[PDB]
Amino acid sequence: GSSGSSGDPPWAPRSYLEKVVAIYDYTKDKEDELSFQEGAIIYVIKKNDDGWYEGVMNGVTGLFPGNYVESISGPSSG
Repeated sequence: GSSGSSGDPPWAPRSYLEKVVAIYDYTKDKEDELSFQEGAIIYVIKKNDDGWYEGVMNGVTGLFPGNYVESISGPSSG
């Protein structure tokens, strides 16, 4: 529970690791993966060994490659 503005949707997880916003179009192949478009806030919750983190999007969860996304919240100044 951070300190500030608390505006999150019901389909979004109350708790998560960090926040990310898709920058490129990524069409999932199987339900296992996640499909999103350039401009989707994916709440990262898990991060596999390789570039693959698990997050919830529009209620639908799925694994996506940590390449078509860009970190906007974290220790990285950007």
